[PDB]
Amino acid sequence: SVIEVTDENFEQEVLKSDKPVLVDFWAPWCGPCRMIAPIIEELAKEYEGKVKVVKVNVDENPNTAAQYGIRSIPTLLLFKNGQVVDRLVGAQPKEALKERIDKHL
Ligand code: NA
Repeated sequence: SVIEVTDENFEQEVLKSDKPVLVDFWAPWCGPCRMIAPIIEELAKEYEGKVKVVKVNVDENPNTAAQYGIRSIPTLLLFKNGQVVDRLVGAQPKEALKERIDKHL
């Protein structure tokens, strides 16, 4: 359910999306990232039609990571209309994530 996005297609997939986009910045070495991965996948299902959910591997896409100030992972960015409207740093429980996301729908 969760599209993997890279430096190459970030602009098209995230910035030019027709709906808000939740972007999960992660890497294989990150323990907490692996913890939230299934949460993100399940949230993609719940928000089908309302929010697009994508993941970006920061090891493979350091440029996008640097451009958006991703100084630590996990970090979730919520984009709307091509701009960051929320930044969620560190692991957070499903309900806290939903309330933050809901606020922007
Ligand atoms: Na973090």
